[PDB]
Amino acid sequence: TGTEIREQLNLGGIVNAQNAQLSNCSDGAAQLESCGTAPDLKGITGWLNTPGNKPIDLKSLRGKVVLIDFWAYSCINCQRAIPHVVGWYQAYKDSGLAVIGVHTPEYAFEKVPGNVAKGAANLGISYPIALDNNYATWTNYRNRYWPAEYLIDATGTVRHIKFGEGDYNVTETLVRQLLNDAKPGVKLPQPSSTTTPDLTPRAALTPETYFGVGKVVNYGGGGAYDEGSAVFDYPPSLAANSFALRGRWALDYQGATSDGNDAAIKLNYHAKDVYIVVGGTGTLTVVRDGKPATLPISGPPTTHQVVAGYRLASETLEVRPSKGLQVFSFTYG
Amino acid sequence: TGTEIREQLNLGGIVNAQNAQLSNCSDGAAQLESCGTAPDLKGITGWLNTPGNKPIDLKSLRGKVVLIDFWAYSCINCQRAIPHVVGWYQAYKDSGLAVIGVHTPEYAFEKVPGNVAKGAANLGISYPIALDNNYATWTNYRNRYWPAEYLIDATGTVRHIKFGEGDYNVTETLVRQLLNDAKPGVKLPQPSSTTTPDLTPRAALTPETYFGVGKVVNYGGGGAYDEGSAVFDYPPSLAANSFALRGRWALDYQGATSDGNDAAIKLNYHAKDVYIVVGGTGTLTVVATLPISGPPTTHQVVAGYRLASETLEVRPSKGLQVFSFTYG
Repeated sequence: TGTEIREQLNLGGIVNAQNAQLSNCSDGAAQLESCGTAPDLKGITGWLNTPGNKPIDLKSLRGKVVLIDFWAYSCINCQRAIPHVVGWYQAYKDSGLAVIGVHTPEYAFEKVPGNVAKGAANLGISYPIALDNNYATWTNYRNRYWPAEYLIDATGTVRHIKFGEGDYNVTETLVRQLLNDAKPGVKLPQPSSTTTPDLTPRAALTPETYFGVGKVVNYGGGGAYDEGSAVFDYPPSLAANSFALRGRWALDYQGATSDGNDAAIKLNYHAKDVYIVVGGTGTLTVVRDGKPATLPISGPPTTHQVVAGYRLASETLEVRPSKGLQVFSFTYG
Repeated sequence: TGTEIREQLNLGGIVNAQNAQLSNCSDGAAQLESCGTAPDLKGITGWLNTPGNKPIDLKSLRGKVVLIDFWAYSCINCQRAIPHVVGWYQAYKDSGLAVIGVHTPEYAFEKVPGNVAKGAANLGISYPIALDNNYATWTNYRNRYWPAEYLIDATGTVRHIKFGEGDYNVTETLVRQLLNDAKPGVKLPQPSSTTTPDLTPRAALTPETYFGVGKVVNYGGGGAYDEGSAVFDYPPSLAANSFALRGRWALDYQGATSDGNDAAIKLNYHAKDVYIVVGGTGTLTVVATLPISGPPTTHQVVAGYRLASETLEVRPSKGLQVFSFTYG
């Protein structure tokens, strides 16, 4: 619980000497604001896309505009947003913009450097990536969500903080301004938003559907939802925007593992697109509106799309994962 | 942590069969949305401003447009919001608007119907008040913030959900539409916003400053801040948007009770106005004297010319229980 002025930053964690002024910025403001020296990138466990994979200290980037992009490679929101950041990096890197993709993992499998690499590569990320496997940077920045952005001017001052997915032109407008502030008279190409479509969904999709025992919020099958292995069935009626389980499942704090050959997930969802975050090796059989699809699942746990709909609508879904597949979440678009 | 699309609802609690569709609305949309039958007002512990303080059942308000307004009387955001709500109610109660002020206490003292009644009166609230002392309605509605608003149409369907303070015209515009859908051709006065100013601060004030042990986030004093009594002193340097203690204090989950005669609080804030939420009887001295008595509530300790980074100190007499600093 809390109180809130609309458009206010709802900052995570606690204030320290480094990040005490962040709250002087509001959330995704259209004009530059001033909210303190950027906090250190603390406790980064590893770096990609830098020479020798050596760290970057923010102070080495004074004189440059710095964009801090919090992301996780299996987050569908981040996947939708990152082509914009890529866009910006490619348009402005030679004009004074530096970008650091702070990868703070949502799931334990996102801690694996190799998996982050493959993710960044799928997304065409060539800017420095800081692996924040211990949330040290996330905490120090008082972040609360994926995606999130902190825009730092040539002075090392945070001027713009944006939580959540969307409003790219607002941020890019400010990026262009700060690049001029750093180098007055700088000539910039047309905005990257010219050739990068905004594919942000209407913000009324089914909320992120966690299967983890400590994050689940829309398990609608009744009975307990505790960690360990048990047998489940679908309830007489499943609520909207909710899931139920059938067959035997092993639950834990990462997600729900298929522990039998009859295992199934029923999902009522409100979205255009639906993704499952699943790991392991095996087969996903998905049934929607009497139409079945079969997806081979293997390698790095990530998002696999299971519905490519025509519009935002309420629908029902069934997914049948072969034994040993581990389901982390449903996410939406 | 969690993932977010901008302007999505950040609903609290969990999904039950009564509120499952709430996430089908976004946060404060300018167009009418459709996100399910309004959930029951459940576990309401008492009622004010109804006949005989009897309960109101939402199903008996079908045919009317119904604004559910979550508030707490010591919440300064809510105090700024309520005159807009009061304004809507005065303007539209005879055109089909019902207004239910669900009072969910932010603190233990806000559980006292007396204290609530007193707060409502200072805010000129004449509409029904549902006392949500066990957070059952807050929960059933999956709310997360004071203030919050859920707008229900005459068929019982939530059509608008708005978290946080501001954008009054957006909501009122939808209220007017829903009144027309409930009673086509209905004639309405000019928007209440015409004569009720929007005094919403820039959304970059110092974050609400809790003193309760469980909710503190900006104690910049260093050292322990746990339950019990102890002696304190101002740290060598105080971080911005933070507070520091001095003298003796008893620290519970509700707040920081002033013990010794020499107790003081230093605060670096970023705001135009600063208010303290303090209980107990005695004297509050700010660096000016302000006598503190009766229902624990907000007291204004700073009324500034403009939004400023500044510092203040308050010296509360023994006994005074400080719950928070809030801002404007």
